[PDB]
Amino acid sequence: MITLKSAREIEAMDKAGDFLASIHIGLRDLIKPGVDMWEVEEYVRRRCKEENFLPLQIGVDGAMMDYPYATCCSLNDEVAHAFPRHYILKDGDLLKVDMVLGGPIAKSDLNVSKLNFNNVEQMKKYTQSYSGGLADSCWAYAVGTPSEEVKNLMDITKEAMYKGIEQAVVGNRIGDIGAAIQEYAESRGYGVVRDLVGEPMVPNYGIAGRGLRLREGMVLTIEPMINTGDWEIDTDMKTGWAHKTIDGGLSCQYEHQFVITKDGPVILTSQGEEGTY
Amino acid sequence: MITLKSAREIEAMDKAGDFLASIHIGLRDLIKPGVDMWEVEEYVRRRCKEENFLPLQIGVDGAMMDYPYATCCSLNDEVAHAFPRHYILKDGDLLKVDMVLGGPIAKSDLNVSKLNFNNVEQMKKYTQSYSGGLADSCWAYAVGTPSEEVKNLMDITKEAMYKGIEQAVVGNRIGDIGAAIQEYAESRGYGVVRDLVGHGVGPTMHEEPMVPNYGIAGRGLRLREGMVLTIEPMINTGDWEIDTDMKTGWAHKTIDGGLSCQYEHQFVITKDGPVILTSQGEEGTY
Repeated sequence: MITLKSAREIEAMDKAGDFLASIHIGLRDLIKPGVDMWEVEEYVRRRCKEENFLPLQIGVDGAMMDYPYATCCSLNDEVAHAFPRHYILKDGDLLKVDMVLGGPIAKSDLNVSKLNFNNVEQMKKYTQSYSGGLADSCWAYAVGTPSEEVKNLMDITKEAMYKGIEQAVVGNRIGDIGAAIQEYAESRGYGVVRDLVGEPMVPNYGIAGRGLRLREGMVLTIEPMINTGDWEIDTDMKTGWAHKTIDGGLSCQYEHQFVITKDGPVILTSQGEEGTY
Repeated sequence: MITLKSAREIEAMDKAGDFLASIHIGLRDLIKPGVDMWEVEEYVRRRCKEENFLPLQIGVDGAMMDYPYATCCSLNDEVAHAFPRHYILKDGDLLKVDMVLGGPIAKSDLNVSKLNFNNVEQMKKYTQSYSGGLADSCWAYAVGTPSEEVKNLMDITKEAMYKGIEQAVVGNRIGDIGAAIQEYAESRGYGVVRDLVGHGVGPTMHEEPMVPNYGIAGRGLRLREGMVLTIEPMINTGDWEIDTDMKTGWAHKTIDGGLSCQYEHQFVITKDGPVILTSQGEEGTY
């Protein structure tokens, strides 16, 4: 939804962005060679129960089925929306952890959840009835030590993302972002995903000076999906969720949420110093 | 903005779409071989004056320059946002006419405006101010008798769009629409454009939502009753890649020199299904 947010709904979000940010920070100490990808789900699982946040990915619809996990764990050639699973990570692996968390909410009647060991394992929609403030935010991680293949892939996806941001300046068109993102990644061989066309969201591609003019108070998210070479994407036939690349290439993806603001864009989902993680 | 609406707010658009449709029908007679394309503008200009309807595309902001015309007269291998101009229409040319018009609007000083002469050649930005309700809708035209290559191009886009509409039923997602649009055209090795959704087409516009003509059958807003959306497939023979004019910064053109075509409607998400707000007949027939 495009219509602007009042400063409290903004504040709301930075605090969920605070939280989100911290899971990502806990994750560094955990995404390593030999560990069961599944520890990722459990960590967010665990940390949601401790500080009373909702994993709002649990219960969302699908042609096939609703989304079972709190987390999406897209590994390597998996682009996005893959599941977390029993899998021992490897040195060299590239792993992406998207999630959307809502809170922090207190506790009370059949309205305000205590939210502990209700069965995160099962198909309850307190979730689709929204938890006030939230944040999607995917962040990528090289498990162990990465090929140059990877290191490079990741840097571009990253700077690409932050270059989009750079253009998120008041009095300017969304066109000017996707444009920017497009150019950067695309001017190095890397192909950008289009088939997912990314609460509102900006696409990673477009003709510059050719979109919605940006206002103060809009909160947007930038979610670059870049591939080695080629950009076409599958949709898991069996679950209608996971997306792998088509040419076998790798895909990376970084993602924040910001506010348009005289003085320029301001990030809510920041894990500290930008470009240093 | 991608929210819901009012009930009379819906109304305004149908009434504002009643008018744009009428133009489009008017044009059927107009668009013959031997006719100067510029007529399409002057005509539209003309009818915009006779009822108070502002042509909102004039003054919409842009880089190299603001859009200066009531219409876009895209032509053959031009896919979108090309100017009307003096071109004398060869038999077999494929011409796509896009417009945005707001109103109708009553008259006078500080209570609703008069519109005979603003000089429609000026820096006339009343246009950039919610000018009541309105309607965007491109439509495609064959000048004279159209090749087989063209006949199909026009027919496949026309249908693909209506196939999109079919999906716009309360409780589907936007994905479902764009997917099925994508599929239909792509199944005859037609190309579908992606490089521009102006995501929300605030280009040649102000604010209104835009479903994209490609996607996955999940990845978008589940669509509730009361949403009003436009839909507009640019299709190409062959390549979906697109120019953008360097001199003026508007006109988009197929990369390989193929032909492109575009149709467009808007509609409300009612609970009978979707009710098309910009109709100029019974559907499939025009």
